Amino acid sequence: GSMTEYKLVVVGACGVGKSALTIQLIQNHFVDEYDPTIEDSYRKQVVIDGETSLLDILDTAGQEEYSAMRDQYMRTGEGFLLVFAINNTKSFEDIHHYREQIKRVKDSEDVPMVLVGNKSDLPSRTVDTKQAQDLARSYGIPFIETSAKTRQGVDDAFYTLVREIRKHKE
Ligand SMILES: *CCC(=O)N1CCN2Cc3cc(C#C)c(-c4c(O)cccc4Cl)c(F)c3OC[C@H]2C1
Ligand SMILES: Nc1nc2c(ncn2[C@@H]2O[C@H](COP(=O)(O)OP(=O)(O)O)[C@@H](O)[C@H]2O)c(=O)[nH]1
Ligand SMILES: [Mg+2]
Repeated sequence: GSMTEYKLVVVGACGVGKSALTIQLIQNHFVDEYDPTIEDSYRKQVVIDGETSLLDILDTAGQEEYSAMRDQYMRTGEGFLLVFAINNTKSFEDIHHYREQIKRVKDSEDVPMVLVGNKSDLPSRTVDTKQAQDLARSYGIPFIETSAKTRQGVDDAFYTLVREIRKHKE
C-alpha cells in the first residue's frame, strides 16, 4: 500500500558509532570491528506513527570528502544524523564543521537534522547531556542519546529524523 521513502545520511568523526548505529537498526547486531573505510547504504521498511516508511541510510566512512559519489548522496539526502560519542570531546566540537558543510552542499538553512550522542552506555563520559542540549537548541534540532551496544534510543534517533523531514515538507 501507501509508503514514503526517506534518504538518510549518517555523519560524524571516526570511531563514534556511525556503522554500529546503522547495523543495530537494520539487523539487531552490535558490530565490534566494521572496516572504517567501508561506505555502504542499508534499506529497512518500518511503521513510524502508523505510516509505512522505507529508510535508505548511507553510513559515511574514510573516503575522499569531495568525490562525485559523496556529493550525489549529500545532494539527494533528505535528513542527516549528526553523531558524536559522549566520551569524545573532539567529535562533539566537530559537529559545528559538519552542520555548516551539510548546509553548504544543500545550499539551504533548513536541512532536517538530529543531534545524536552515541555510546551512552559508557561511564567515561566527557560531554554532559546539558552541553549537547545547548548545542542542539543553538541549531534548533532535537538531541537523542543512543547506544549501539544496548539499543537505547537507536530507533528513536532515526524515527525522530523521519518526523523532522515530515515537518520540513509542510
Ligand atoms: C574513521 C573514518 C570515517 O568514518 N570518516 C572519515 C572522516 N569523515 C569526516 C567527514 C567530513 C566531511 C567534510 C568536509 C563530510 C562531509 C562531506 O565530505 C561533504 C559534505 C558534507 C559533509 Cl558533513 C563528511 F560527511 C564526513 O563524514 C564523517 C567522517 C567519516
Ligand atoms: N560501548 C559502545 N561502543 C560502541 C558504540 N557504538 C560503537 N561502538 C564501538 O566503537 C567502535 C567504532 O564504531 P564504528 O561504528 O565503526 O564507528 P564509525 O567509525 O563512526 O563507523 C567499534 O568498536 C564499536 O563497537 C556504543 O554505543 N557503545
Ligand atoms: Mg564506519
